[PDB]
Amino acid sequence: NASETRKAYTTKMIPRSHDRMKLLGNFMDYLMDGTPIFFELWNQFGGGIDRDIISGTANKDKISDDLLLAVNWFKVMPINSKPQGVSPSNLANLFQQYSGSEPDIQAQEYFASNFDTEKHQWKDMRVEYERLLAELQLSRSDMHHDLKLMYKEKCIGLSLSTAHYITSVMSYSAMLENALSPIKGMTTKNCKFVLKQIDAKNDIKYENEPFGKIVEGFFDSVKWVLHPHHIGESNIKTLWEDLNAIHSKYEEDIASLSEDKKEKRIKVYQGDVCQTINTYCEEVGKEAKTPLVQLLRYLYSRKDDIAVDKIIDGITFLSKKHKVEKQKINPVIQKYPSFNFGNNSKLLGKIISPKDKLKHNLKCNRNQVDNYIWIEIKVLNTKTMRWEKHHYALSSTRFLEEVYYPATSEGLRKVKKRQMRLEAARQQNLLPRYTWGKDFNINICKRGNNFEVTLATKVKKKKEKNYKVVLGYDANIVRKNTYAAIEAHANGDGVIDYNDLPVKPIESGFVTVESQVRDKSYDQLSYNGVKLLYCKPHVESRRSFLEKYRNGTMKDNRGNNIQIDFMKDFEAIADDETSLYYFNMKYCKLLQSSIRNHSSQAKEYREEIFELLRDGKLSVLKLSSLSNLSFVMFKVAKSLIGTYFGHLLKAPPITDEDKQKADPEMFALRLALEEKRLNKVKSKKEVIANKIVAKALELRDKYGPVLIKGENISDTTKKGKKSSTNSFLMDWLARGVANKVKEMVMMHQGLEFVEVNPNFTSHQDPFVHKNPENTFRARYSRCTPSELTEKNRKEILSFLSDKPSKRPTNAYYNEGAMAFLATYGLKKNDVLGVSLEKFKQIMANILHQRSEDQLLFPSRGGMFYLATYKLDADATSVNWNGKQFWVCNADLVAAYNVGLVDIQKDFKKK
RNA sequence: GUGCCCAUCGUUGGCACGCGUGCA
Repeated sequence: NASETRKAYTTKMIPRSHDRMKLLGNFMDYLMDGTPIFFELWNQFGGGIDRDIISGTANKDKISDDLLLAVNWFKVMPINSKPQGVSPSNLANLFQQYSGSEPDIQAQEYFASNFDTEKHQWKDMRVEYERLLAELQLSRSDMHHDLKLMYKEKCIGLSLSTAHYITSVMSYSAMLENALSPIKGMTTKNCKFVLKQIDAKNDIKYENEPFGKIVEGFFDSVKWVLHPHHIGESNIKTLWEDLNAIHSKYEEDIASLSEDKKEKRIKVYQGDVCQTINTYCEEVGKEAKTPLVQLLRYLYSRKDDIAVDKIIDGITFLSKKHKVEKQKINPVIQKYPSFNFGNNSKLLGKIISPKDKLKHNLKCNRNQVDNYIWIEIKVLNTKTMRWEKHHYALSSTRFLEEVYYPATSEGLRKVKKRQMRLEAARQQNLLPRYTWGKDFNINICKRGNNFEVTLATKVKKKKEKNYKVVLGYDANIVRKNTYAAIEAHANGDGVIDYNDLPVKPIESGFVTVESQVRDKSYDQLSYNGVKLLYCKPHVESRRSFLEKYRNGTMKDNRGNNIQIDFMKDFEAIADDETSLYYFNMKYCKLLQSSIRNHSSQAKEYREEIFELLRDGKLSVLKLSSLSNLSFVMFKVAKSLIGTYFGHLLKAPPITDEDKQKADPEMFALRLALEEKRLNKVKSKKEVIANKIVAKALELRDKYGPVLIKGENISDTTKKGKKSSTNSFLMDWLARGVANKVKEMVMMHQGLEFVEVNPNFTSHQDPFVHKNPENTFRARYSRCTPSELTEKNRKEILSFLSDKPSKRPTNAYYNEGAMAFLATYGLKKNDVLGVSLEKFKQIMANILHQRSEDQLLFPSRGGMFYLATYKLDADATSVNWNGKQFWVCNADLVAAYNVGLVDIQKDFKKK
């Protein structure tokens, strides 16, 4: 209803007058050097609190007295700091000495919380409070009364007030907000951290610690965290059932036939178990992350030592323990200041704005208006100890285009264009008035010999509720991220009722950014690179590089062979049909594998990485597509360089500084590429948000307010999803997209963001699933018989296998395969046979009989999901048996179902 | 003002965006 948000334009300061610039710099340095004084002083006041002083409202959600008090006078400050004097050993008795308090679990687990002893350490804040009292020559009773009074006005402890009220009751304000900002933020973060840990520490079994260490022996059999997704929590039971069945088939072969042939028996037993676990991970890997075969075979090798239901407990115990032991506490560190400036209660100072800029340009020999901004900032000069309002220059061209241009009429190539383009507006008479208002909270920070002013501003929303329309999007890396907008109560072709209202499918399509080019119109979100029509030299250089390397060893069958200059994937990656970005991704994966094997000779693997990233004309850094597999290219590049460092020095662990010292250029390259990927993921977030909000505006001007149906992880205390799908979702910070989209929702009037978990959003048939009854129809892959392969027939016939389908997806694909047989009359006896050419011929005959020409068969890695209505807007009415379904696009139907998931609640009939 | 896209880097190339606490 009332949610204001900030917006800054990251302006740039210019040195215009050395004397005044240095005066402002001296004032800023004065305030910056005075800020640590207030930081230490407020630490001193905070540490002085004692029990019986919080005996007021006591309005905390679940924070006990012990935790609040300990955290408020126990903190982890940098090692090189005055408050030193305590060690992490005697913490319990130290707390006991203060007010005779018993350290309970609530406070103990805070105490029993690890920190980074390399740079931080615990500080007393109580003997330091006594030191402050002594240095102030004030009685302990007086200081205690003063701090109690301050806490009464919420001026110390948890959730302090703003510097305005503080200083009013207690130039000082701005340096104060750069001092107690950490004292206010880190305290709350730590208290919530301890709450979460206690809520996730007691829940740990505490009885399987023996089995936990037993399984942890796997690592001692770089270190990474173990999680339940490494086993397939609910399916390893069936895996061991099958392995037990095999063992019974091996007990007879072991007790009997003990001659010189049981060596082959044990070899085939090992092969059978390894291949069974591999098939187990692959089949479950089609819906989740494939468990590491190495871990599974290791644990099976210790099957006897662990019971059937003890492996699950051990792995979950390890997950909980190793996420608890890597989640650290928040150290209250010296905050760097920023010194915001505002026109309401901060240090008085103002951007002048356009009408006044025109006034001051007319009084001088300025043509009509200058390309820079002038800000009047109140600098308190020290030499002349007084405040003067001095004018300084900002150069934010974007700001000029946005709000800093008047309505007269209604290396520098790029930048100059923006002003000239904006200059043309002065003579085209198009730009509307901006209604300055002068409500900008300009921020001025001093790092070195420069400044980074921003000109922040506050924008209100007044969010609406009557969402006449809804919108959803996929935000996945499968392929073709997409969106779909659905109306609520329309009356037309689509009057499809869900429970009590006709949700009409308005539109649905892939969301791709438009980036016009001299001769084409590419899409950053899905370009996938060029089709290698002109990029022959780049791939040819890659071929020349990889021609001189013999081969590598795989792990599918524990053996591989080569003679000389054997290839790995060129025959299936050097095709002009393949996209450039995918080619680079595959090449980077191949190099990652090569270094994984060829580790000793890493000295020769630096020029190539440079070429793919810096030196190559079509380098990864230069040319890339802001495509879902594009982030895959950068992730594989990061992993490639990390593994290159880890396999060049092949043993204490090697840190970032070791990488610096070993090779300076490579480490700088990894940092540059990480920055590239960080700002590029920011770019994808903002661009997808911009398109979604623009299409939301389209709907708003068409019909009305539109929701977006995003995905949330925290702030709901549900977390019904496991860490498995949580990680499978949060990749490439998908939430960030949603996050960005809600931040922009804070300004684009009429929009509104609501997030819904990713559950029940995989194969649901839109508008019929959970409308009358659960449907959960499967996906397929429309295609002609002329381009089938072994995989398609293998997959469809595998769907026909009748067993205990633990995963509902397998059962639903079984039902889909039965429906496919009914539609085609495949004669399962003959359909489940070999010679896929026979199946293709039968499909061709069926298509010749029917009027249709392209066949339609179920599959997993396939698009063209079947819907019962017109969704894709290009769907054809294909009859399955007698159902006259619509062959829409799988991605669009996924966009449809990920939307409206909880519309029955997000859009109640209130 | 930072950035993103490009066989070629401009046709006056196209386009986007909040800077700073914890998010995998």
